Amino acid sequence: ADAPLAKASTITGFGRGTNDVHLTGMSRIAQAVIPAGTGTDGYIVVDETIVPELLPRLGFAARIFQRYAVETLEFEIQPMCPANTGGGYVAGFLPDPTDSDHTFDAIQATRGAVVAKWWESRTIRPQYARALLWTSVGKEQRLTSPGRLILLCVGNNTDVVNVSVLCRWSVRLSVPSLETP
Amino acid sequence: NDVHLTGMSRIAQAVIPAGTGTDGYIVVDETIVPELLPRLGFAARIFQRYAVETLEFEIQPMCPANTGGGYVAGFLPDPTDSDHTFDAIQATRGAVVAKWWESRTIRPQYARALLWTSVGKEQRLTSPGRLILLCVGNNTDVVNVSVLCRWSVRLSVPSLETP
Amino acid sequence: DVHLTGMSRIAQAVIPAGTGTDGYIVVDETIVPELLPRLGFAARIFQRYAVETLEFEIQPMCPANTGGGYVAGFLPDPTDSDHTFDAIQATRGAVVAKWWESRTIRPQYARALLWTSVGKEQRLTSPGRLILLCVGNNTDVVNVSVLCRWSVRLSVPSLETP
Amino acid sequence: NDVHLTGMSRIAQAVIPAGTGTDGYIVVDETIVPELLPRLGFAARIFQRYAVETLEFEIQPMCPANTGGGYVAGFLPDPTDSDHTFDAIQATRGAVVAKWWESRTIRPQYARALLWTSVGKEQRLTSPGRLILLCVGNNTDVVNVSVLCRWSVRLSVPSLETP
Amino acid sequence: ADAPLAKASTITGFGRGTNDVHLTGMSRIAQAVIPAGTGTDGYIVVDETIVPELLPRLGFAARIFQRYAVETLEFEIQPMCPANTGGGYVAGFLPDPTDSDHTFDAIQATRGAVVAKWWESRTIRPQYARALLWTSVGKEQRLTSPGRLILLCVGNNTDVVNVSVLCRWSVRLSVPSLETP
Repeated sequence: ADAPLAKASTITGFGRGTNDVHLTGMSRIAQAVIPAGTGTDGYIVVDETIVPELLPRLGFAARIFQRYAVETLEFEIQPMCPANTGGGYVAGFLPDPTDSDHTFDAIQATRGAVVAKWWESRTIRPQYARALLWTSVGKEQRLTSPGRLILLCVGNNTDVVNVSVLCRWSVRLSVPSLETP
Repeated sequence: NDVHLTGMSRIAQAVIPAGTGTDGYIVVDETIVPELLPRLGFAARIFQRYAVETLEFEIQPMCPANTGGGYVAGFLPDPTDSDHTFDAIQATRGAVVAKWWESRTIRPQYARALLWTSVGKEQRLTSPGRLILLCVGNNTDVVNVSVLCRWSVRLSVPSLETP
Repeated sequence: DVHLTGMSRIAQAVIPAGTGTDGYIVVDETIVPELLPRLGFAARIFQRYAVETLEFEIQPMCPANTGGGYVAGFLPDPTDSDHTFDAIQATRGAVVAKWWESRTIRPQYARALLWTSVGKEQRLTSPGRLILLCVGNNTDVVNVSVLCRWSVRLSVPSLETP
Repeated sequence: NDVHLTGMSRIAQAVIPAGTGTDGYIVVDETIVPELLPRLGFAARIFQRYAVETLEFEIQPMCPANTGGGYVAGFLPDPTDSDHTFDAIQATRGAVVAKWWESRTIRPQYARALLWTSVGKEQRLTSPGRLILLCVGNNTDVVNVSVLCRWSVRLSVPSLETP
Repeated sequence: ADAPLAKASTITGFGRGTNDVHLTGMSRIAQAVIPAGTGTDGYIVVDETIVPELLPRLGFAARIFQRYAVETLEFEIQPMCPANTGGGYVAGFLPDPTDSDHTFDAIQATRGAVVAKWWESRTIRPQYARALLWTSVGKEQRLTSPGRLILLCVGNNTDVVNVSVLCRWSVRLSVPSLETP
């Protein structure tokens, strides 16, 4: 063949990244310790929203993709103390990522909330939002985090309690990009 | 020529007084080199190249039932010199977590390559990973954990070291 | 993908009388592709070599009135600190003879797949060492000249400039 | 014993300023000896006798499309010292001719005998022909031609030269 | 269609000459005359190599092609004198194009050598090299000529003899070129 002024660019597959992944696992959320005597009713033990940062393997993989949709999400409380404590706790899951629910009556009211003594561990099967959210931060909180975990004591514990809440997540990140945190 | 050993052996043992051991306190962080296993330590002073077939761990802690803290353990197949946290042990396959009176079983995901026994300039060819056992609670009384192993390996290529 | 064979001298040393007591290391050189003169011009082509057979000879040269002796072996650790008698004796394919006696080493190689160029880790570029040390006390001037008998299957073509 | 090499390698490269290179101007005339091919040059320093199985050439010239001269090339299986003209290259089998921006492919007719590598008193036993690339036009701008090769050979009878 | 910077050269069949020819014929090689009395035993009458120059139609057609391979090659001696001569000759064909074989014993020894009186003509069916040679000259002679014809007298002839050797050749020139002699 003959010779033109400029041959066309033969970049064939450009911007054809992967689309759909499924990440699962289990990772803790937070952990605290309470001395004896402290921790009457209504004392907030842990209140941390489920942003993708607190799940550590997801937060290194949501810096690629744009949108995620939580398929299954369950929680395990696991306090650690012998059976001579005798206080208690209440655990729940509130799908508002707002900043004012600190009472026993709000947490007991939600779907799939548990209450037990400090020597017993329970399991939360919550009522999550099942929508399709965003990953990066913005002005509005209701599009980037599917709720909060609130755990607070209900009695007056005798010895030192030691709770360590966990999280069993599964998610379907999609729409590839890359941001800067 | 070619052998097939089994065994069961102490890796390490540590003791923790009361007050010590908040979350993230490393109790034992040691690589799986042949110098730590006792019966393989005498047998890898003979041969040169081994390849692990099956390898499993048990934690076996020993404390009264009024302790009320806990531990986490795992197996990281990077034998680097920097993973001291909870979240690196969270990610791995075959990790365990329980209270201080309870024994659990680590079923790891090893490399199944073919390694060396002696030391060298590169670390990745002489040890198929690390065991990390770190306390997650804040214990009440003195515990005494004693981690075990269960190793099966197929040593070959005869030589003799001078350590 | 080729297959090369040949035979090549590795090294040579001469030892006067009195010098060369027991444990005096006569020669110690790794099996790097630079030392074999036909393979040194053929490792400059390809990238990966995997040895099939590798045998040695010792062929020392002295009159029959010297009466010392030697020991020879093959260590598949290309490390940089091995100066002893016991590790050479206990390997597979080790020999012991007099300085006018010639033997033949049939060692236990690695049969892995290595790299030709030099690098930071020595365990992927040279599948062994050859250590030779005296065991008696020499009387006359000896002259050792070790050999090699290699066979290898170079592949994945390139061109280095060492 | 017996090998079979392939490859692809630069034979030669020349540069021509403007004004130079009328018809019949020899750009490159070099015999196909093992000293010119790079990868075979290291491999024919080992063995003694080779025999070419397939051997092809490409011209690959590099100039802007405003040059407007041209070249001719060929392959003469006499490795003599006198063929410097257009008409000897005309006769041969597998010759090419194009303008300076166009690459063409020489598919020659070689000897398929069994040759030697080193030098000798007779020239016909050590090189299976010559490549001749000579300009046929009278070019406008600076060209830069870079002829390639594509050799496949079956070296045998091991030795070692001292060049 | 549209107009580029330069249209490609449409030289289609370039360097596609003829490949295989078969030339035959008959042509003399050399001719001599011997006076009476001269020509004892061992006197060389004719010793000329079979280079393609001495065959005249082949030498004008081997200046094109590179390589030739002699398929059939026979010789005829044809002396010319009456039956009152009474000497003799010996003819042969030596596939060395060297330069030292001058005796009766070397010529009689080869395959297809003849010996007869001067009034009788014979025919040589020789043992040629049947290889594939070159046409142009070079340093080594053994690749460019398939042997020599040597004819020498064996008796002491009485009258003037007159021999005229010939050559029936057939050849398959190939691999086209053109040289300068």
